[PDB]
Amino acid sequence: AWEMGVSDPRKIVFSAKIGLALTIVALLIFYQEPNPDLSRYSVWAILTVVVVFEFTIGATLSKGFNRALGTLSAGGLALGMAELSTLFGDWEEIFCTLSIFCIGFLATFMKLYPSMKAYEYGFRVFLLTYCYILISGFRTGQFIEVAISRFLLIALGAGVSLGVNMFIYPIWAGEDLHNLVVKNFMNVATSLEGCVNGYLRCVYKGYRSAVESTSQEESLMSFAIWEPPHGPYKSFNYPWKNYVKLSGALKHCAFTVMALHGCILSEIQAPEERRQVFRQELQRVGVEGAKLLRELGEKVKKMEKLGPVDLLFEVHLAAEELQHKIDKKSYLLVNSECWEKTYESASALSLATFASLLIEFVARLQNVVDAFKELSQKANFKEPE
Amino acid sequence: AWEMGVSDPRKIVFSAKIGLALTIVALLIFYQEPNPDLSRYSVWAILTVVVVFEFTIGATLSKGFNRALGTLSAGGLALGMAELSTLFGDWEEIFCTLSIFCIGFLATFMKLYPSMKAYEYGFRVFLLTYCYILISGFRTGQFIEVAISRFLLIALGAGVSLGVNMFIYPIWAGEDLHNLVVKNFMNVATSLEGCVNGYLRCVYKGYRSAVESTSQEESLMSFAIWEPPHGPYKSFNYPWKNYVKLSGALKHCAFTVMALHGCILSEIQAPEERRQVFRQELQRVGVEGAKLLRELGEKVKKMEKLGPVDLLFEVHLAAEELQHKIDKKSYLLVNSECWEKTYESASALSLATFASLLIEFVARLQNVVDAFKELSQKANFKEPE
Ligand SMILES: CCCCCCCCCCCCCCCCCCC(=O)O[C@H](COC(=O)CCCCCCCCCCCCCCCCC)COP(=O)(O)O[C@H]1[C@H](O)[C@@H](O)[C@@H](OP(=O)(O)O)[C@@H](O)[C@H]1O
Ligand SMILES: CCCCCCCCCCCCCCCC(=O)O
Ligand SMILES: CCCCCCCCCCCCCCCC(=O)O
Repeated sequence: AWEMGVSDPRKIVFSAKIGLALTIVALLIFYQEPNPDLSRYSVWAILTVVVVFEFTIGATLSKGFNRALGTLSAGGLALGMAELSTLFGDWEEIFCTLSIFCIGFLATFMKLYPSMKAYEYGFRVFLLTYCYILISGFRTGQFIEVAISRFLLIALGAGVSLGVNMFIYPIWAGEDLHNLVVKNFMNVATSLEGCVNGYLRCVYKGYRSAVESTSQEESLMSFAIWEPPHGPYKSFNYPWKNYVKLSGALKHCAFTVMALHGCILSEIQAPEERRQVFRQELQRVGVEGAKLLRELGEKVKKMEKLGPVDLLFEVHLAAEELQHKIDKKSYLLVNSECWEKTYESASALSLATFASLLIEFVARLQNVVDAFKELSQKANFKEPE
Repeated sequence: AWEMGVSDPRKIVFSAKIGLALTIVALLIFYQEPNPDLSRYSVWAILTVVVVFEFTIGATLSKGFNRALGTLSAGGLALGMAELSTLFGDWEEIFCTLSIFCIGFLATFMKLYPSMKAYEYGFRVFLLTYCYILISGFRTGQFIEVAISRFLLIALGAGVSLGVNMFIYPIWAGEDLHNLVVKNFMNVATSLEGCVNGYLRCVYKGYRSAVESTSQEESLMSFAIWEPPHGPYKSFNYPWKNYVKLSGALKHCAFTVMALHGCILSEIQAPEERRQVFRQELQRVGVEGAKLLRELGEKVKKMEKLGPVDLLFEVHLAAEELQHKIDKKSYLLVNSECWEKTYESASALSLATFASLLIEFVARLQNVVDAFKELSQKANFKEPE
């Protein structure tokens, strides 16, 4: 509560902004000219305020657009059907209930398509609007004024919500994707160091977050294309997709770290005295990889180009040293007596797996640098000092 | 559309059930005994059906409970504050709009906790009810008479929805958990066979679904605790948690299959002619593993206990034969000339990784059998024919 608000003060301004918009609309309702008609449906502007206030600008715009589409299409259909029903003078309510059944069937079937799972909020407003408009206009006609009057209040509430959200300490979604990339870049290096240290002893959140955030970064990329230029991101079509390409290149590397972590939890393990022979070569690779990943993260954070010096020299040298060391002592991994128990042989063979997975990670490192170079070319990154 | 319906005929009955409930409510609203007030709020009963109709019984029962909690607490608070406001006679609107501000702030702050992410639908009902009751009773008193009528309409709509859902071809969430476990059991075996065949060539959906459905198996289990006894599951407290334990035991095995699939996409790979030496031993393990997993899935499906014979004899024998074969021809994995380039050495060493991962999978198989035995003990499974 108090602790969570203290740690993140972004969540205490949003609640106050929502309260401020609600207070504004409440005052505008309470202090108004005594017009008898609207006081029976003036409660709609505050429900619109409650329903259309979202955390980010891009989400607000995109979901308001979808809700408006649904409302307007449902209203058009309801008006058309109500106009048509008059022909069947003897059976008007029968026709209305038969239209309600069919529309409810169709609207419920079309929302169960798996590819429309993220738009379930826009299929509810369609059915609500159709049913409300059809049932509320049956008596005494009055179909076309039970729509304009209740749509103008919705417009007013949406305008108030948009103004308050957009003109007072706004939160953007592109700066959230920009920060998420940097966080993943640091988590992966922490995980790698932890795994190597744990194996060499006499880790999970990092690669888990680096391998389980594809949908978060895609929702964030779908919210960031609605927002206008601001701050450092001065351009009409900012390439938000190259960030996702870099994230995928990094996740491909994180898979190997996940396999290395799985190596520790294995039922079959190698003796300690055999592990201790390769300590320094195994540790140097992890040190160099962590340094490279942190350097790439810092360069991404400040929007800077790569320098002239090669970044993969040291880790490649360490990997070649590791290969030479493995070649020199390969007689500890296999047994030559049987050349032409089983648990001991499996334990002896289980160390080559760890070494080969480390070498595979080092080999995979280069796609990330290629993707970073492409992204820094697409967006105008500053020349390094 | 039509293809989706023909593939899955369960989605054509849900859509007709919703339509039928809507039609019933519409008929009751269109053929009602003339009433002065009730006729102006009849529409409140046809939107409840839209809002509370869910795919499964338990979800409908868990979410209606929470929605009722939110609505009742909001109504109580609104009535209390309306009674309280009378003391400040000079400034009534100011007090009302200040309590609106405070309630909006607190309700927005309490829903941003990370542990209340799945209950966002109940924090909206609270604010909507509070604001509606406060704003609708300001003129002409009438605070305790605008609640009972609309809550009777809400109750009627919810009752119609519940009756239609529970008395016409219901869908249960425990038969969905029970089906999901069997599906994972078959997907994993298909993935394993595909991976082995692909590596020996001269796989993704299986382990992907077996490793990414933990939340589905927890949501279905939280829905299935509300449902009364029915069909084969005759008991007051059915052990739905042993299914989750078995699923986790299977996921621990699926991790190594994912690693084996990853070994195929590596940058460093071994020559084909050297792989071909171990073909039969590599294929026998996959065949036996697939057969065992399919046997376990079939026995889970029919709710039957394991027989007296040991199910892990053949796979253990195949693993031992593979280990002997590797021990006999170990000189193709290392190079002894250097005993005291790197690309070819890494390629040669990359095959021991595959063999060791296969042996680790065989080693991990036994916890799944332990979990199955425990589950078949906890629930009364039929003795084998
Ligand atoms: C012949 C014709 C030819 C064509 C010509 C053109 C003619 C077309 C004319 C078009 C005019 C049509 C306008 C018709 C007005 C009728 C609207 C009725 C309606 O919209 O229906 C009810 C109504 O309710 C009420 O009281 C009012 C509540 C307000 C609704 C606002 C919804 C959003 C509107 C669209 C988007 C706006 C923004 C657009 C951008 C604009 C920028 C300026 C909906 O309710 P709701 O959305 O608030 O839903 C609740 C639910 O009620 C809870 O219970 C919760 O439940 P839970 O999920 O459990 O938390 C949640 O679900 C929660 O969403
Ligand atoms: C806009 C006015 C109509 C609103 C209709 C949707 C209201 C959603 C609230 C659901 C409350 C469900 C309470 C269950 C009642 C019960 O049977 O005990
Ligand atoms: C937008 C409309 C939301 C639905 C709110 C309709 C009112 C239903 C809830 C009123 C229940 C009030 C009961 C309070 C009795 C008490 O606990 O003292």
